[PDB]
Amino acid sequence: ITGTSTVGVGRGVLGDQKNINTTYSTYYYLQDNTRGDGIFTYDAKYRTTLPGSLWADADNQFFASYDAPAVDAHYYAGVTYDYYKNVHNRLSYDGNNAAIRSSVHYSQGYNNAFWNGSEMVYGDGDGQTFIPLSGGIDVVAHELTHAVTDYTAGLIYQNESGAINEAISDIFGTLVEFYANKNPDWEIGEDVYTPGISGDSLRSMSDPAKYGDPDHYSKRYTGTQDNGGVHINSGIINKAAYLISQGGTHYGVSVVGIGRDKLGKIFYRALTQYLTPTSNFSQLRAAAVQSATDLYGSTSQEVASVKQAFDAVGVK
Ligand SMILES: CC(C)C[C@H](NC(=O)[C@H](CC(C)C)OP(=O)(O)CNC(=O)OCc1ccccc1)C(=O)O
Ligand SMILES: [Ca+2]
Ligand SMILES: [Ca+2]
Ligand SMILES: [Ca+2]
Ligand SMILES: [Ca+2]
Ligand SMILES: [Zn+2]
Repeated sequence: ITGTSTVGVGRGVLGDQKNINTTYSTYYYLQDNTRGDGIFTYDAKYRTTLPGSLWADADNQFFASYDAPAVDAHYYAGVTYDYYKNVHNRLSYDGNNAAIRSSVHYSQGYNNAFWNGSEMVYGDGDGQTFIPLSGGIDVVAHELTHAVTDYTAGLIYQNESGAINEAISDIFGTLVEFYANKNPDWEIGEDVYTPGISGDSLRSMSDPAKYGDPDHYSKRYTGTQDNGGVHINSGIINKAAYLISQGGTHYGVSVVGIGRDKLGKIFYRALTQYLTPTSNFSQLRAAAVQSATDLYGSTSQEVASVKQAFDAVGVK
C-alpha cells in the first residue's frame, strides 16, 4: 500500500491498549513503514488460504474483539524487529530489512502458530487450550526467530538439529519477552495457554521436566513422533541456556550464572557464525564454547559457565 504513515490505537488479546503504526490510503492499513521494508498484518478470515487481505480499517481504532489478534501480531512483530536491530545489529530476519508479514484468524479453532517458509501464521485457538496465539510476545518472537534461523544456520527440522532449531526459537522468544519487560519469565506461552488454568505454560526452560520434557541427554526421546521430538528434546538445550544465564546445581554439576545479555550474545554468534543445517547437540556445544571464547577469552568465567552448563545436561 502507498499512503501516509500514521499511528492508530487498539486493544490486544489480553485487553491491553497500545499504539500501532498504520498507513493511510482511503482506509487505514496494518502496514508499519517505520521498520525496514515494512511490517504487514493480514486477515486470513477463518480460511487456510494465505496471506489473505492486508488488514483495512475505516477509522484507525482497533477495539473490536476481531481486531485483537491483528493488533498484537503487528505490535509484537515491531518489538521483535527492534530487539534484533538494537541488540544484535540485524536488520529484519534476513539481515537486509525484508518485509515482515503475519496472517491472523487462520482456519477455525486452530491451536498453533508457524513460520511457513515466507510469513508468520497465527491460529485463534479453540478457546480452551489456547486463546489467539499472537497475544504472547514469546510466541511472536519464537515465530520470527524461525525465519532468522532459516536465513542463517538453516537447521533442518528434525531430530537433533530440529530440537536445536526449537530451543533457539524458545531462547530468543524468552530474551525478547525480557527485552520488552512484559512480565518476563523462563516459561513458554504462558499468556495464551489454557485460559482456564493459572500458573501453567506450554514448556518450561527453568524446569523442562515439569511438563515431562527431558532435562538431561540421557532422557532424550529417540522415537519418531514430532519430527523426532523437536519440541521434546529442545528441553535439554533450554535447561542448558537457563543454567548459563541464571546459574544453579543440576544433577550435582554447579554452574555460575553469567546473565541474559551474555547468553543472547553467545547464542546469536553461535547461530550466525558456527552452526550449520545438520548441527547436533555436541556441535552446538563446540559452537557455544567457541563463541564465548571469541567474545570473552578462553580463560574467562563466561567460557567456563558454558562448559559447566553443557556438562550439567549431559552434552559431552
Ligand atoms: C501445541 C503446540 C503449541 C506445540 C507445538 N508448537 C510450538 O511450540 C510453536 C507454537 C508455540 C510457541 C505456541 O509452533 P512452531 O513454530 O514450533 C510450529 N511450527 C511448525 O510445526 O513448523 C513446521 C513447518 C515447516 C514449514 C511449513 C509449515 C510448518 C507443536 O507444533 O508441536
Ligand atoms: Ca476500527
Ligand atoms: Ca511472561
Ligand atoms: Ca514466557
Ligand atoms: Ca493457563
Ligand atoms: Zn517452533
